[PDB]
Amino acid sequence: MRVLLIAGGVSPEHEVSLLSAEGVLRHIPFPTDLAVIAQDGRWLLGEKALTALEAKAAPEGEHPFPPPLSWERYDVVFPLLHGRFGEDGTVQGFLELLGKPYVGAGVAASALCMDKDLSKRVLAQAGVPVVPWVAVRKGEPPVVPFDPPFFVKPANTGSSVGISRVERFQDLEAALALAFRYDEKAVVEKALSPVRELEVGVLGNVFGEASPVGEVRELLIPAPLDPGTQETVQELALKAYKVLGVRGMARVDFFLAEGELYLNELNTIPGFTPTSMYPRLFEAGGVAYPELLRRLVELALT
Amino acid sequence: EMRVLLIAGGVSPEHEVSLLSAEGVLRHIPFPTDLAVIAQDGRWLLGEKALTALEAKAAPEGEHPFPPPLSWERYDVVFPLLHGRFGEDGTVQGFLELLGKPYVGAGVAASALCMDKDLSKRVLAQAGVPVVPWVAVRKGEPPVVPFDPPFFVKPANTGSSVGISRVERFQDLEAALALAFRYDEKAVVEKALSPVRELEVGVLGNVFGEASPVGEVRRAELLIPAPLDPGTQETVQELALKAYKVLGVRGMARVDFFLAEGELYLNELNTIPGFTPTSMYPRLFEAGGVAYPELLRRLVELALTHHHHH
Repeated sequence: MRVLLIAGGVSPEHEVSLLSAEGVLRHIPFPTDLAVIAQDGRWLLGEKALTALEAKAAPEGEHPFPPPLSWERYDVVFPLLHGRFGEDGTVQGFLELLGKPYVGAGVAASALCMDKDLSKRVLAQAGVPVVPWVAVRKGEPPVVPFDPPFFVKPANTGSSVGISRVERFQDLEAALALAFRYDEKAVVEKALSPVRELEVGVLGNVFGEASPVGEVRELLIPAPLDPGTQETVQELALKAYKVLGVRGMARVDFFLAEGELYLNELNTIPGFTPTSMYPRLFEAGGVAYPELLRRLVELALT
Repeated sequence: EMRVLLIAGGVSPEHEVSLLSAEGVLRHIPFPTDLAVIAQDGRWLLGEKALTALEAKAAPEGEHPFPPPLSWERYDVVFPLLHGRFGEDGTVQGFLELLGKPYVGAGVAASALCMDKDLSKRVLAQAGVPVVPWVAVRKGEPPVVPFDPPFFVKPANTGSSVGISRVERFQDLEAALALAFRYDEKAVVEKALSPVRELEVGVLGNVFGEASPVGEVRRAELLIPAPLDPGTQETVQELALKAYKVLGVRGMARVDFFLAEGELYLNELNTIPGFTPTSMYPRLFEAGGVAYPELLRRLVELALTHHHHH
């Protein structure tokens, strides 16, 4: 059972992608070689990939995509890439055409969870509560039916680049301009204030099991929630996970404001440093970090 | 100095339809176009082997396993003329995104979404677009259907009418809910309408597209334009554009509608429709003042406008 791990990436989260790879390699129970996508698109293989990892960065690669990798040697690919060209279904489509079982969500689930607009429409239709939002498409002036403060975001960029907290309606045009530099579609979310940020991990194919609830202030595991709020968070995570058809894993971020929950975002490739939120959430749930990785590889083969 | 790579064939059950559309596109496309054929075994046929395959109308075996050893740098646009799974579902689109190669048609998210009968209905219903009542049934979770038979049972990501069965009584649901799970881990159970008129509309453009006249299906007769009350024609077109806009489709789509008696329902969006010179989507825009060569030209130009200027 040979496992391929892909890390790095062209996204602004290339640095944290290599840090997550360093953690998986140490504790993954399977033989695992490392391949790295440098920040210029070209890949690094072999010991050249290990060289990029021990340096925590890789600004330039050697082989253009697709690389001369021996895909038949591996049974599972672990795409540990964050954001565009990682969590958006492009890599997953290349792997589906390779015929390789891989860790994480499929093409549809990755692309949908990546789109902050289309994911909310699916969830809102399935009864899952989400933050009030409106999509704005480039060239089309916006109709925002709610008052500031807003969050203006590119719908498919991720990595929090191009996001604007908008306090005045007159600042909206400049916020959409900044977002449209990264995507053709933008979202305008009602900023909840004050608000608590809750995160929960899911593990499984479609029908998943929820981790304990965490809270971001440091990370409080378990979060100090009343027992009814805690169950509803885990219930809404598993429901969204099911409706969207996520496979492998997801970190489901929620907002809690005035006793009301709002699903914010599903992250299909969360941080995976032994100190990141997703693996620590399942630690407190009784799933050891190496055991978490075995479950991820085994779920790919099913 | 523009050159197009046309990919056709595919592993999906629509393999022969894809080749039939490639011949039609190759005959009239106004660009130097090289043809690549995906065989039914997933292996690629390149060069004159691809053209030879186009004459047999069926390439079950291929020579090169994925990825094909093509010189991607000699192609400015890829035209994925593949139908169904591993063609319309976003996989090939995502590979072409990673290549930095402009391509015709819907992107990754729109292709995966429009192919999922369950998820596209959820987005369209959330937008107000009318859809036939349905329920998703996943492998294991027992079937909880909120309505009574008759109901069609489909795979959620079916290429074209593979594993679909009309169910007149609930006793036959389990057998129907097993021919569908041979092709997809998720199924849909839609309320069967009777009687139904099938209406189809072509859309062209990136996100904000233009609609063709509406046609009707009854081999199969294509009534262009469809014998419809005048408000019903403009509603079907506006309902195709809004759906096109919400899903963020690029390049093209053939939006199919149901008409029971007076009740209008959007059925499914087809991001890579059939493209023989006589298929509905070319015939639709043919009646709209867009000749088949001009239709192909704008499709190629719409791919270049998005990748280089958007």
